[PDB]
Amino acid sequence: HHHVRVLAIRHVEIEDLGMMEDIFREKNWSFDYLDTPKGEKLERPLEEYSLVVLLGGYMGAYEEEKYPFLKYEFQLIEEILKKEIPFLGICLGSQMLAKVLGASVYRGKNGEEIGWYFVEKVSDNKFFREFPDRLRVFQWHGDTFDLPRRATRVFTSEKYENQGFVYGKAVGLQFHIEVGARTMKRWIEAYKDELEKKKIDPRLLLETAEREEKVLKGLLRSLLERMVES
Repeated sequence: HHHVRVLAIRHVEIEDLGMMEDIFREKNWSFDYLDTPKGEKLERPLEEYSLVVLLGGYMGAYEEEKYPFLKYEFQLIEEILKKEIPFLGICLGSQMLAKVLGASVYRGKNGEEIGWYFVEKVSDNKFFREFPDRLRVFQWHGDTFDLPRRATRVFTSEKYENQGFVYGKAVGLQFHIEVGARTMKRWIEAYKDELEKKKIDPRLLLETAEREEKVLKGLLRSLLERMVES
């Protein structure tokens, strides 16, 4: 029953642990960011980590030639599955996990999801036992994936059949439950021109983040506790 250290694999500086950082701090969990686009490699063996989180980003899952750091990340995922270390992939992270498990990743044919949307829970999987049947979550994605053969679908949606899945101790979520109001403010500033181009009202994204953040943080805490539980 070791003290928890988390590996946080980050593709975009702004797209960070969000409210997971607050939770890790609350629980005195250690964490290391691994910023692979900066050329960073593991500072410790994978066995020193109790949980690995693979965060989102705009890179495509098949774009290893453009983004050579992804090749290293895919190698880590393979090792993480073999060693059965708890793993949480979010957004791009979920798509990279799906790919490693043999599923195609591709552009969504029902438009991008940028903003606040419902997902529905379609499994009694223990990691998500505290989650409700229908949950408002934050989305920022244009790609989706097929459900890997060995995986259990845990979340679906009206636009995208595959919103979240579990395979062993590895979890993939297309959506964000870690973006609260403080993190949202950073994202809307970072992506202000994209939001303007797409005519998406940042005031409403933030107001919804303020309304949802307490419920989402509580669910995120439950998820994390269950994933690392010994």
